[PDB]
Amino acid sequence: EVETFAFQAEIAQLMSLIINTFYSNKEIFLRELISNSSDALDKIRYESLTDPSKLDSGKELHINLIPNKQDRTLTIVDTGIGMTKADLINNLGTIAKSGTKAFMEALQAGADISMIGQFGVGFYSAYLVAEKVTVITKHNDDEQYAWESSAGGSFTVRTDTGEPMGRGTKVILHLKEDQTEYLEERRIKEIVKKHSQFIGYPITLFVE
Ligand SMILES: COCCOc1cc(C)nc(N)n1
Ligand SMILES: [Mg+2]
Repeated sequence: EVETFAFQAEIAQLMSLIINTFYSNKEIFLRELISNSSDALDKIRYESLTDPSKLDSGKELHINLIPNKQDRTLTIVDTGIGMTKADLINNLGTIAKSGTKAFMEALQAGADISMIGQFGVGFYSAYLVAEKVTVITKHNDDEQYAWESSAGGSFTVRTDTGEPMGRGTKVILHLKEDQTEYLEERRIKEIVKKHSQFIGYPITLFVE
């Protein structure tokens, strides 16, 4: 049912640094996630140029932002390439070890945390605002899986039998008790307009 894994040492250190460094400009977390979805949508666009059946699991390429105050979650959904179980386990398809290294030597030279994305590990910036992150993902070549972590050095992967999603990735942010501003419609608009106004994909902000 549920497998448990240790983060490689550098990733676990990255997540600690993200969770523990005083840094007030937390909103960039949404820029990085959106920008991740956009890269995944780019990849399935690319693959489908030569093989049109790739989009058999879904023609529409979009990004949805779904705030829920009940569950205190914000979900970024896309219909991108998604991840196989192997990639989920390998730091969600990133190069987090050397990315973390570059990022940490960039810090020691006057970078700041908002630059995390230039190093290919922007995903982890989810931990600027989430105490727990769940990733539901489905790639054409594999089953639908759920990855989950509350940091602390370990993460779980399980097969997800919940809502078949067809193809893409859902990032569910269980928000820190004091970062509920990111569930406000107005606040999400302001951030999407400021940081992601030019993203080549329709971004729908769901209402509650
Ligand atoms: C960006 O390409 C990676 C494959 O799928 C992924 C990976 C990550 C970290 N986020 C999303 N949204 N999709
Ligand atoms: Mg839609």
